[PDB]
Amino acid sequence: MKQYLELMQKVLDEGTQKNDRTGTGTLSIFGHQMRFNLQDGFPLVTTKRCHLRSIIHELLWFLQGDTNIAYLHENNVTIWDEWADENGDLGPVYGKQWRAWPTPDGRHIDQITTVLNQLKNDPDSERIIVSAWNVGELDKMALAPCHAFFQFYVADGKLSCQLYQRSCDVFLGLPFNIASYALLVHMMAQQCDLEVGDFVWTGGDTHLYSNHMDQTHLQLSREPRPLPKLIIKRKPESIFDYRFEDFEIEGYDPHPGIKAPVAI
Amino acid sequence: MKQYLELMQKVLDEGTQKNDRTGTGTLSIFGHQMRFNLQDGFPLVTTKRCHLRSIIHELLWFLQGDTNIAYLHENNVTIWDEWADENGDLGPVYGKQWRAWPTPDGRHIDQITTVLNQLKNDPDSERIIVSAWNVGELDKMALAPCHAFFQFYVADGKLSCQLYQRSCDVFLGLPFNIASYALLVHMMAQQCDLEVGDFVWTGGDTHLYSNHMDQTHLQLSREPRPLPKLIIKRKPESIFDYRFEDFEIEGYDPHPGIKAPVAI
Repeated sequence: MKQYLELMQKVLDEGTQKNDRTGTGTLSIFGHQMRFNLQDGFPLVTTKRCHLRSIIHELLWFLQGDTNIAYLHENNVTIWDEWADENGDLGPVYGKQWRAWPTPDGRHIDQITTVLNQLKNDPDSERIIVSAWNVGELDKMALAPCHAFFQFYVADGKLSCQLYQRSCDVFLGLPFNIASYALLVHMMAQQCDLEVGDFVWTGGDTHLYSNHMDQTHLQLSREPRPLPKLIIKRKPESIFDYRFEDFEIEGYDPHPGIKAPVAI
Repeated sequence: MKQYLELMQKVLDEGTQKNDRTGTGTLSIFGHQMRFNLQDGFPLVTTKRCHLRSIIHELLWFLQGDTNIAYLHENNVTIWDEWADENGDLGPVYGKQWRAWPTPDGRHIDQITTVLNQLKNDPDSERIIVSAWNVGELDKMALAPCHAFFQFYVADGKLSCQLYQRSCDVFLGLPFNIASYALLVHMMAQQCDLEVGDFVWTGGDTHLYSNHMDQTHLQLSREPRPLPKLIIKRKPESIFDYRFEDFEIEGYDPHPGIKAPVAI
């Protein structure tokens, strides 16, 4: 996608040499923002092939407030395995905060529903926010939220959304995060009878790994293909009743996939 | 400041007509980002006169974890009065979360100190974050955090910081928020023996009030003056030992102030 390749280039161009926690070197820039008009098309990167499958399951999984990888395993989705404990437990990660942020006073707050209420009964609110940064549980999480914070905005029957992503691997993860949230907004909107607006992506520490250079050049040499079109084949009674099959992407003709090993 | 006037213009140019909670109309855009190189100079808007005084006290006040306006009153600072209850109580706002975010398990987390530790013993971290968005206490706050979330970043002995501001009044508040955080980073940095990097400002719902149009045009017609220079006249033993007098701004020659009444 144009915006993506631009980021790629910029980090190549301005990234400074930081080392990641593993010791693997990065090329990082701090602070970036990019907008995607959802009506323009579904932002799935085409300059390299990407697989929605595991993206969809994960989203559905977050929405259930599940933190164990059982559901993912049932569908043979293993992106969380690397982190899970002996029982498939990840700790109070995403799903948990989204749906049951715990209060000191004994409550479990469901921010997803809160948000839905706001969108329906107060679209003009400046606080339609969902946060996964629960300071008290950080220590129990397998990993701290990367996309830790998001806000919705309504204007002219168009729902928009800004995500704050504190840490980013431009090559491996970005693409996936973009599609994931864009998917969320489509569902959200369907459920509120609003048309999709923009998806704004904001990053903190945005980087490329030193061992992803060729693949970067390689990808940087390709030309973006037209964006595909997401189709929701059905309208559930709630945001929690979506099924893997309600989604279907049409018009996606990406260039070949590109593998990027990682260190350990 | 150049970046500021640009924002101003843009909202004039692209803001769509949203109504605020009071019913006062706004011109709003969603999602904006702007960077200020702190070495370039202290970002206090010059195209209109601004008073640091109350900005400094407030910052010092947040750092103490105080939520009552007594300290502010001692110094005749009344920007919080509009919100305070019969006793000067604001609820678990900013100061409280920064210094004593409460856990469900009975702890009070001091994110300011946590952050300082990270900056000193792990500058490469991608999670040097402070959040004031405590979902559980939102309901007890006089108002929900506007600048709800910030992240620090270290690279080449330069500390940088990104603030996520969910809601913004470009005219009245922005200027003040910019100086406030920039001040924070200077102190933070002094305390860590780092040089100041950038201050990145990210907004969600960014707006101008309909009754601030003339003043906007008025301000938009001025030409930015050179940025002043902040001077910290001393180095305390801690981030909590700063005094109102340690600060001094030099070289500030702003154009005349501009008043902007507000509705109720």
